Amino acid sequence: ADLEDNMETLNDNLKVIEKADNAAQVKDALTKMRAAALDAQKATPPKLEDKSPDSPEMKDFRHGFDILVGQIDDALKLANEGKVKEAQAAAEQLKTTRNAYHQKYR
Repeated sequence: ADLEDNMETLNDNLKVIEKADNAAQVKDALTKMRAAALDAQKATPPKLEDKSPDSPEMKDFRHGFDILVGQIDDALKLANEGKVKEAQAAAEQLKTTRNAYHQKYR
């Protein structure tokens, strides 16, 4: 159990992603991740406790998504701009942040 938050909305696209992938499909799947991802980042991810007890807490979260939510967008305009024909190659690649984030709460 972790960001069960952004994850709950992730299972939706993560699923429609399996059978989905073509241009229109994968095109709609991403949009969902963009609107959903924007919520996790824009949403107060209290899971880790926003009450930034130390200080540099929040800003610390804008880093995780900032990177992920940053790739999702490049995956959309990339498929609608024709990065879709060559994308099919990245779709099989995956993203799982190379730095397999910790299991969750360290």
